[PDB]
Amino acid sequence: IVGGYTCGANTVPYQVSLNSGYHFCGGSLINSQWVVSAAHCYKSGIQVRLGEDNINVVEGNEQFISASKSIVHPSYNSETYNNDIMLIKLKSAASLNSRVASISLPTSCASAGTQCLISGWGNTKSSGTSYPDVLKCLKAPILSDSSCKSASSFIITSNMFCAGYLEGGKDACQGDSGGPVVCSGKLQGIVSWGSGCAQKNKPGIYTKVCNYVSWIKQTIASN
Ligand SMILES: CC(C)(C)OC[C@@H](NS(=O)(=O)Cc1ccccc1)C(=O)NCC(=O)NCc1ccc(C(=N)N)cc1
Ligand SMILES: [Ca+2]
Repeated sequence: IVGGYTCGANTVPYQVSLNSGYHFCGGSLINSQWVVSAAHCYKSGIQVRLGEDNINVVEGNEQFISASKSIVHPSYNSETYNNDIMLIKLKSAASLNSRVASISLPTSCASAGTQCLISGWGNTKSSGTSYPDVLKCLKAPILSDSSCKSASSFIITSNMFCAGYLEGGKDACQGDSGGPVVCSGKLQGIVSWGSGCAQKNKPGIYTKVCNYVSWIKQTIASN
């Protein structure tokens, strides 16, 4: 997260870190057994880490749980990142508490201008690299597709939205991949892609979660 702030320990209790020897992606706890992340975060040997603040120190509120199944969306396109969403089933149920909590899925999509909270342990610099050990947060509005497309020249599919600031300075970044965009208490976005970080006219692009709720529900019912 570039141009954000230190969240405070366990203030984003649905935020998970995916670990394969090191933190490599975020994710969001959606019930005691399931995490939503980005399809581009898929790999074998994922351990889900819940209740994290400092990812390098055991502070006492963590739960580390192996993935039993990973399910990349059937239509994920790794060339364009269309349908950039994956479900991870935990080997055992998380013990839900004030620091390890689920976030609700949307009933309806969010409109342009809606303010959201984006979080993660990704790079905090627009130029060069520094990786924070504690969770960082950013407030950002959803942008209209038309303003986003005209400013950036990006192709925005129906399954993507832009959020952030066209003036630059505030954005998600590498290492925030898979993490939540929460708006009015609903998981509306997943950190997906962009061009650099926090650059003028290059806002962040997010998987449009509301389009996937039927898939998520059916998948959970059958797995
Ligand atoms: C067109 C597509 C195949 C999707 O790839 C575009 C690619 N853009 S990039 O400019 O390579 C992403 C990047 C940004 C900073 C350092 C290194 C890489 C990209 O974003 N690749 C995936 C990726 O790196 N995702 C992480 C990410 C998270 C947030 C942001 C952001 N909001 N600015 C950008 C990339
Ligand atoms: Ca920790």
